[PDB]
This record gives sequence, C-alpha cells and structure tokens, in this order.
Amino acid sequence: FKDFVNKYTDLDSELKIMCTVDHQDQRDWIKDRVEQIKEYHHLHQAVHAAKVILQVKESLGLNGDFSVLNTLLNFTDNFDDFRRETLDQINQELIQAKKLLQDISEARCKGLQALSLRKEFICWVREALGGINELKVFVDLASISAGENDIDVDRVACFHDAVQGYASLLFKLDPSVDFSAFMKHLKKLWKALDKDQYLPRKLCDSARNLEWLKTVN
Repeated sequence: FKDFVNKYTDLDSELKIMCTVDHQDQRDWIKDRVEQIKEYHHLHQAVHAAKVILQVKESLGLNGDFSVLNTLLNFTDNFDDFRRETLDQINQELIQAKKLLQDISEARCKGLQALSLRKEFICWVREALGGINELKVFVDLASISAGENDIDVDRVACFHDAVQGYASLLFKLDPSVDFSAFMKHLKKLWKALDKDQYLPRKLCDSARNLEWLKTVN
C-alpha cells in the first residue's frame, strides 16, 4: 500500500474485494485496519514534515532547541529496526501539533518547504527590507524598473504577495521561541495559505529572481 496513500474509499473498496474472496469470513475488521494503515501513513508523512521543519529551523537561524520532534526523528531512525514489527507496535506521540492543523494535505508542508533550503533570499529580504511598511515603497520602486512585458511585471507582484504572506516568519520572529510557540505562530501563515494557494510557488519564483532583486536599490 504505497499507492493507496491519502485514499480512504478506494482502499476500503480494495479491502472489500480482498475479503470477499472467501465467504467464511464476514467480519468488519476492515473499519479498523484501514484506520491503522492510514495512521501509519500519517506517521510517515509527519516524519517528512518533521524533517522539513528541522530544515526550516536550521535555515531561518531559529533557536529554542526543539525536542518534541526528536521523538519523530527516533521514529524515523528505526527504519531498519521496526521493519519486522506489527502495525500495532509502538505509541504515537504526534497528534499534539505535528499531525493535526499543521501538515494538511502535504501542501502546508510544501508551504514550509518553500521557506526551506533556499536561504540567501531570507537574508536579503531581512537586510534590505526592514518592515512590512517598506514593502509598498519597495514594490513602487521596482514597478517602474521591472519593464512592461506581462512577464517582467508579474515578478513585482509575486514578490509582493510572497513577502506579505510570509510576514509571520520573515520579519518579526525572535530566534528564541520553543516548539509550542513556533507551532502556534505557524497558525498565522496557515490562515493566509488558504486565501491564495500559490504562495509557496510565488516564493520559489521570487527566490530564483535573486540576481535581479538586488537591483531596485
């Protein structure tokens, strides 16, 4: 079941066909087996998200010694140790903040992957842009020099959206928060990632335009 990822009804129907091969068994174990397998899939997904957030911390210059994700790192370094284990083997210590309302549909995880490894853009946007109020001045200055071509003028709007949608993590973030504080703060980016779902792509497109962003000044 590497193919049934994030598929409830399809997996349910597949297991119904699986159980209908022999008429002696008519039990309803499927209702719990599908939830168990999907919990395992969610554990793997939150492992990937834990790696993503570790990269985000190490790239944003954050401090606070996140240690709750160390148990997910332990869950993902026993890949060769739990390979012979059962589906009901070990506890789950991830529903607190690292499974619900932070890793939805693996898109918000990609939302953080946008602010992942690419780092020089963060340094430049902190050094040259001090506050949010300077964004309007910067975009006004950049529009007159971008060049009206319908592809060179969307670069000053993608930047304006990707910076104004990342104000929580870019400008005002003291490198002293803990895991709980960081997860509560991320629910300020999560409430803007739904208004426009192309924020990670906007940031990734404004990141490659780093040899031109250092020209407006």
